[PDB]
Amino acid sequence: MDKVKPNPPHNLSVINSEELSSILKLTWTNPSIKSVIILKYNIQYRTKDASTWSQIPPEDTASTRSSFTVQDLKPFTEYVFRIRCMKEDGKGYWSDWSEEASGITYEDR
Repeated sequence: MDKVKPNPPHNLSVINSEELSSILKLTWTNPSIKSVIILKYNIQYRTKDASTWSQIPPEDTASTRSSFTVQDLKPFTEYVFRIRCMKEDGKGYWSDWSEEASGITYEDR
């Protein structure tokens, strides 16, 4: 009745590794697909107060991931992530965004 799209890489969480005020582990749940077919992901990051978005390029996230330990984040400040997935090639008629996930890099002191 509508379109064709490889379903959101949903359940996007920013779970922090206890003490690590430099790192958030961004975890998500791939469409449904199992132990084959390469999925390519656009994970864009930035600070809570930024106008436009930065990037985690589809390199790590160029073959079906479901998790990524994001490193080099400013302490105590909220860094926010936005992801969607396409199936192998460039033909990918995008799945409507997984969601926004917003993570605070604990405290420096």
